[PDB]
Amino acid sequence: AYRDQPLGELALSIPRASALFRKYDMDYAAGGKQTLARAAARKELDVEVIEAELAKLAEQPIEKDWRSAPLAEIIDHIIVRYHDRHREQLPELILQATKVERVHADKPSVPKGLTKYLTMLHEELSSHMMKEEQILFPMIKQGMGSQAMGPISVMESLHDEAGELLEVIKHTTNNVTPPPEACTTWKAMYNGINELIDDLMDHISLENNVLFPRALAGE
Ligand SMILES: [Cl-]
Ligand SMILES: [Mn+2]
Ligand SMILES: [Mn+2]
Ligand SMILES: [O]
Repeated sequence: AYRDQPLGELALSIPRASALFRKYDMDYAAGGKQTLARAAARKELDVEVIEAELAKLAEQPIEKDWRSAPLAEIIDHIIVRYHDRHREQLPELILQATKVERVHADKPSVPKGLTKYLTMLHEELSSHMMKEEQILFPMIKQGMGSQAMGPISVMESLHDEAGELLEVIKHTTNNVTPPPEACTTWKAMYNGINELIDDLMDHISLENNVLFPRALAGE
């Protein structure tokens, strides 16, 4: 039964299961070791319904399965698909949020504090991604991953802090749902936020659930 499998393994094996877990606000990225059963119980969800939704998704194999891919290919993919994108996405969202918080300051639904939280995420993620690209990822490419417990534990602590920031961003934005009086800039910014959350969760998932454990295992 899918409920007895870890969230991370389900997300990495079933196409769009990541999107299903995002719908249910289950942390498959930094909390990807927990079983679906445990995650669903904490959130008081009907786990049979979720198993049926996963079964329908699992009719196809995942288009690209990273679980057994070479660690160097995973690293190069992370840098181009996630690190480079975050470095473009977040400055753009910071400026959009600034504009929304000023233009709609008088409105009740305006996401006050959003700029602040995006800025914190950008600063913390920027420094973090530089340390991966300059220290940890080269160490893994050199074959020293089995010696990386310390560095990986530091990176995984930052992942938890990034997850905390994501929760604050989601709360500030009514789970990234714009109000009815949202103009196009506001709505477009929320689409960008959802894209950032989707990407960052898949990115952390690939590191926590594939790259880091396999590196430590000597692969
Ligand atoms: Cl969860
Ligand atoms: Mn990374
Ligand atoms: Mn990372
Ligand atoms: O990251």
